[PDB]
Amino acid sequence: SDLGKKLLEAARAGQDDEVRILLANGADVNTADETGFTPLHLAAWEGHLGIVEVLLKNGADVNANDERGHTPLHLAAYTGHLEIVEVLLKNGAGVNATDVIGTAPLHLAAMWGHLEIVEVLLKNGADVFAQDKFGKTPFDLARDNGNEWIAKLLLAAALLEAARQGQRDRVEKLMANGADVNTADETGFTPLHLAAWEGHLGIVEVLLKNGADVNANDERGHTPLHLAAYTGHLEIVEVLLKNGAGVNATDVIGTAPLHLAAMWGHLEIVEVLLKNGADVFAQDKFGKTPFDLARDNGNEWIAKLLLAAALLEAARQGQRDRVEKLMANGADVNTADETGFTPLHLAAWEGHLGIVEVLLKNGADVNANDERGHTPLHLAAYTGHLEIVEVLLKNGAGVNATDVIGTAPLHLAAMWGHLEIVEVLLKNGADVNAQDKFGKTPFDLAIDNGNEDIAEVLQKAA
Repeated sequence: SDLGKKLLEAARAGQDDEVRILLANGADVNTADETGFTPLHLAAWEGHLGIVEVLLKNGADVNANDERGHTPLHLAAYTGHLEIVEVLLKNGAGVNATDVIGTAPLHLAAMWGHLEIVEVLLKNGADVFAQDKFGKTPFDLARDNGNEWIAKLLLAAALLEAARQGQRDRVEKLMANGADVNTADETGFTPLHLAAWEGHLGIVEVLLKNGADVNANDERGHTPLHLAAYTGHLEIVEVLLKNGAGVNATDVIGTAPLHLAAMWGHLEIVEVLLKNGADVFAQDKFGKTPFDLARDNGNEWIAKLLLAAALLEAARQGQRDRVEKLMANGADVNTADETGFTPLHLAAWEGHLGIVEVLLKNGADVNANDERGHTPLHLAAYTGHLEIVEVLLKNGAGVNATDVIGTAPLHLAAMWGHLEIVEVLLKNGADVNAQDKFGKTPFDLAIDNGNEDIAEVLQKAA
């Protein structure tokens, strides 16, 4: 067609008026020459933006193919016409269309070093892994042609996507070629963020061996450990912790990994976070603790566990207010750690008289035994806390309780030179003749430790 021929050349020559006159005269907007080039092809190749937009407004096929599989987007990517690339994509151009050789627009922008075009193509979903007929990726071409900044950009985008998808072999080869293991997307997520979010234990391990920053923050302050505590990946939480992950990292909302674990019902992850130093008392902007979030979400099994851990620590530490506030929240007064120590055990050992009274006032077991038979009175007699010894005895403490070795409170008081406690125990019915499993009486122990005055008292009482 002569009209079509006139239109093709009018578009190739940048004659904006001629194009409009010819379209008004019925010229086929999608005419093709001997090799399949349409007016939109030629306008994109020659960089005539106005015509590109006119042809599209008149029904030009944005993805028209020449005989070799080139689209208008291929040609704009080749010639470096950023604005035409942007307009073509707006109108539905195939960002990943491949020619007969498997070449995509991203290959061409990387091959010829069009940085801004590479960035726009990636933003529009360009496939960084696309290989042409010869197995070349856009990165390979960038490197082959010495476009080193674009090559690193392609490595970064690839590593972020490979990490998210769990493609170990890809991740390894990307870092072998110099991929930045600590790159980030627009949100601030690093490859480690994405592997932990998606639950790829193998990738997390490989990333960390290659120097991944375990405490990378995103825009909102989220750490990889935050994400693993959110998603519930126990082993990943463990691996992150072993590699220096911060147990109490905080985000803009004030939430720590323990907040996330407790909110999303990850009991095992709460236990691991506690065992690794998680702060049960931390608070977020809304003014809530990990315990508060667990109770609201119906996880009493987690709420109680947080109360248990907090009570033992606060009882040991001597923090009376926390104890009283934890009792008001329903903390188990008789909870025990792995050794069997209750809050009362730990308050007596440390000499925290006030706390002893509170715990007893709230139903604490005055004769609770640890795994070895030590009662709270045993520990008070050991450390020499006269007031605590008297409070315990007043509350029904067993003055002659024997541990697994047959040791009684009087043995310990005599062995460690607490005369005033000896007299108190004797006054409360302590058995001066009790022998431990080695045949030792309190008298005998006082002698072995050079406590003359106590030995004299114990002898007369016999």
